[PDB]
Amino acid sequence: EWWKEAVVYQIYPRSFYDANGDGFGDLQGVIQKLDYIKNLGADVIWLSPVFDSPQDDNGYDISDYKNMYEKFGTNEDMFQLIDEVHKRGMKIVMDLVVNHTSDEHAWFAESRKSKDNPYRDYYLWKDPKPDGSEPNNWGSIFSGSAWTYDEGTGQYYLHYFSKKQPDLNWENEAVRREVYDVMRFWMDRGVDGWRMDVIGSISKYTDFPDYETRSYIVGRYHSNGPRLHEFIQEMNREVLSHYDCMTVGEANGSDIEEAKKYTDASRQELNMIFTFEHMDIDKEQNSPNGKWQIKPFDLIALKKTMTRWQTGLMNVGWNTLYFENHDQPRVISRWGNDRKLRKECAKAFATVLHGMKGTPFIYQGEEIGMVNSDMPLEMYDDLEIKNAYRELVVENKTMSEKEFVKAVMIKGRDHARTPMQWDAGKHAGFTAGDPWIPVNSRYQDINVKESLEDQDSIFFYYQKLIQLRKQYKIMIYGDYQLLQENDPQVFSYLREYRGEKLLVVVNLSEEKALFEAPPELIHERWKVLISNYPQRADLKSISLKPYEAVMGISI
Ligand SMILES: O=C[C@H](O)[C@@H](O)[C@H](O)[C@H](O)CO
Repeated sequence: EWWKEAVVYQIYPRSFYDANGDGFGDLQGVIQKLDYIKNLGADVIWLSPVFDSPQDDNGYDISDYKNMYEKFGTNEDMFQLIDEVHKRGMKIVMDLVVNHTSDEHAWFAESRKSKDNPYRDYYLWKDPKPDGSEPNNWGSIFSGSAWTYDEGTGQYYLHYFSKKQPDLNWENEAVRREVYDVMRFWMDRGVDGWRMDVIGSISKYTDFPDYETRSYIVGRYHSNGPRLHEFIQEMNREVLSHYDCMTVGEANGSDIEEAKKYTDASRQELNMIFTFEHMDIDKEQNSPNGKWQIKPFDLIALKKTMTRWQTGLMNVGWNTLYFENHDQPRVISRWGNDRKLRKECAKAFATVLHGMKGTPFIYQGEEIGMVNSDMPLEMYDDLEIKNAYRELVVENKTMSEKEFVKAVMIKGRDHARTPMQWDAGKHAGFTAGDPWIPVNSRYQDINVKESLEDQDSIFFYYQKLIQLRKQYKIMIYGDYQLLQENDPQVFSYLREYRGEKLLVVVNLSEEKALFEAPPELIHERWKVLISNYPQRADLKSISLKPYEAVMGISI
């Protein structure tokens, strides 16, 4: 159960470090930066997908599960990355993307040829409706229909995501055996675990029922299918149980109840899952514009959501802790202050997250306070944006252009994909060539070199938070309790374990705030473990400065 005590660093390798000088982040670049990650303190790295792919969705549309995409390097580089990680006492978690493949996968190239092709059923084909339209009104997460017509066989194929990401048919035993062969291949060669991409979708309602009704709908059939957990349970039986490993599911559509199904140790499925519920706090529940129909940051909602998850898996299953990844913007730009108070705010949000129960995940650049980009709309790369622009702005007109741009500047996935900022030199030292996407214009004041020089840096604050987690077992095994829950500025909570208490008090606003400990904690004595300002250790009453974070342990 080393995975309970781990801190995971997520690398998006095409934007981490270009060792070879082609403007593209590569595996040798990752190897060169292992020392830096270890120095931060993470003991597990999860690497976004580096398998062969036409890059329609930047790695998540795989055309070969057993070879690297050329621009990352070869398999000899990957096996070397694996050995270099293990050498440093670290673990490596690869991204398992098996809800769908690339339409350029060998399997799909055969499958599309005819109905009588051996691979036809590796994927999900349906006849049109009598009037020629799609088998149902299901939409793609990336806009338009979830169904694409093949003139050659007169049938549609299913894709929850891009037209170039046909969904696999998990009902087919051949397809599952194929996936397990892929997992076995890599785990035999030292991969310590998997992050499972949209694992919540692998089971379909095989009757493909319409939604009630404007034109295409994404909803409850797109996840949590009737055989989801059956399949995962088989995966565990056939594979995960043969190795000392770690598993984290990207559980799209997951609520607390579903989380227990995934994570309850007794069910022998997965160790932990990512949820979206705390990420969904700043969108309207059901608008045709989805994630792009944005709501202001609501602290109460954040507290309510995260707390439900802390208490829900408090004594059963296990939580993941994250605010950033390659699918999310920079949390400080999204929900806080990324200018004058950038460091305080980054530290605030870190403290809130790291003081909780579960496994923390640090997204590359989170640890130095990277921010959202001011790049123009035409400079974004993500297919999700271009597709949404076309649907929401051009065709349906459910968002003005100005409104669509505001939304992308807050929530566009590309805010997480501009290259990692290493120093203040050309392309922030990411590359000696021309980067695949431009570096954020603020890199000169926000980078690793300046961070490692400044003792007041966000980097050292993260380093210290990781150190404290290894030193104080209460941070890993304590329970959780929300305090002052109605406070519109302060997020405070308590952890308790074996007679010891850990009090976390974080002001997530730009104004002064007042924390007053509940009556029953008034006569506790505290040792301050960390704070983003200079700090008596007298915590019965704290006048909190803008974005001030305090973590204290009872003595
Ligand atoms: O909007 C977020 C994305 O839909 C993401 O969660 C998918 O996992 C990705 O495209 C890989 O398939």
